[PDB]
Amino acid sequence: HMAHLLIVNVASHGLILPTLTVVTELVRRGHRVSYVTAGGFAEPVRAAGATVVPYQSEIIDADAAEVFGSDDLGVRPHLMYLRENVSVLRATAEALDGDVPDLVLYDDFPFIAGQLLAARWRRPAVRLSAAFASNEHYSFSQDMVTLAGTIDPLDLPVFRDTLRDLLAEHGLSRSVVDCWNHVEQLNLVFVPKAFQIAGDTFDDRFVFVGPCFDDRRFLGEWTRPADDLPVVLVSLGTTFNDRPGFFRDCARAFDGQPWHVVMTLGGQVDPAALGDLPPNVEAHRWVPHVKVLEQATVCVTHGGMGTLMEALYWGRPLVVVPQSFDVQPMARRVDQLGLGAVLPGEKADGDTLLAAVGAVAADPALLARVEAMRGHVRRAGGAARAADAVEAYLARA
Ligand SMILES: COC(=O)NC1=C2/C(=C\CSSSC)[C@](O)(C#C/C=C\C#C[C@@H]2O[C@@H]2O[C@H](C)[C@@H](NO)[C@H](O)[C@H]2O)CC1=O
Ligand SMILES: Cc1cn([C@H]2C[C@H](O)[C@@H](COP(=O)(O)OP(=O)(O)O)O2)c(=O)[nH]c1=O
Repeated sequence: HMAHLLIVNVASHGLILPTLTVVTELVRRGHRVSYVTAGGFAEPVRAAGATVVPYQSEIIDADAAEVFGSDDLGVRPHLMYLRENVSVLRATAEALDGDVPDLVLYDDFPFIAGQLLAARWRRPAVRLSAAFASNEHYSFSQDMVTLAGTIDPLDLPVFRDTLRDLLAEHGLSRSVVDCWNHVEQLNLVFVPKAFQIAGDTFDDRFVFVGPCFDDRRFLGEWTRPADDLPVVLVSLGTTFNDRPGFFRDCARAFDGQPWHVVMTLGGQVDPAALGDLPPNVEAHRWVPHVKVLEQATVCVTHGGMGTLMEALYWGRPLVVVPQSFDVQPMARRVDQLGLGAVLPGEKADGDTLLAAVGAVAADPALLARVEAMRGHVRRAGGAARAADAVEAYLARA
């Protein structure tokens, strides 16, 4: 049974955090795990039991708002995406050509490097999805392309040509379009099937294990106040979070109000830049959302899948304030399932947020649906089921 498992991934919070417990459970079962990452993420990855395979990352330093704002076609993001994939591919082949893994597990983002390594080494592969899974019916990629307003990457000759030669030099007998729309034989999705868009269309190639998490001390620590105010998490995530005005207006509206607000900035905005905060309002660069959500009454989030799932794991009603294309599908789905109030873009000013937080906290119908979804999240199976699926896949392969 014992195997050398490689996890191909890139330098991003949302993509890495869900995988940590899974790494640990596998190491516990006596498997060896190599994990591709960069920079500061190396530390938590090792602590989870994995051997780190460093690659030079471009996204880890990038500002997504700026990248997608650079040109009006998205040429810059498209080509950065390829480079990040290529950087990952080269580093991993270098490190592991001599220590070839039995299984290649790759996140959605580096799926090109994922397929290429699996083919180069003649190994089975597993795709990991930290957001919505994609199949022949629903494509999360297309959804994001359309919502982002960029050109279709395959309508970009230079992108298409690069990818083409990349497959060519690697002898992969697969066309660009088929490579791009490749559905792997096994998929681990960190979402409950009930939340997945078009969930019922997903067959046995997909295992919906939902979220799985530790205390995540590496994100700092947190304890609720010694008072009786209901706690409210407020976060714009880690990606499109350069929004001082938003956090300031939030603190202002909640000033003197019957809530305790915990705001997380995600490494972008400086807490000081907010000015003086009401006594019932905290501001941090980082605190574990799981620890706040355990004590929380309401979760205000832009719609990052991690935060949504950590929130629904505790059955907290939602106020989703999407400020960008990458979370529009998550927010749309929460709205569809009636799991919270959605305040898109400009709508999410402080006063509107104050009312929404109050509304969802006291909506009995909404609360029922949130408690039911919590159920689905709990049944998902998390890390243990992921590992079970992996080991069963190994047995077949
Ligand atoms: C998972 O599937 C993909 O990543 N798709 C793609 C994305 C692209 C470049 C990314 S890196 S540039 S640094 C900014 C792409 O250039 C183009 C495009 C249009 C929309 C998109 C998305 C994809 O990026 C996504 O960005 C989001 C902001 C991140 N969420 O917060 C996702 O983690 C990440 O995946 C082409 C592409 O294939
Ligand atoms: C900003 C922030 C994120 N997180 C976690 C929650 C998620 O699991 C993960 C990803 O952030 P998330 O809120 O999902 O935003 P994004 O769209 O940028 O991924 O990071 C914290 O634990 N504390 C924080 O302060």
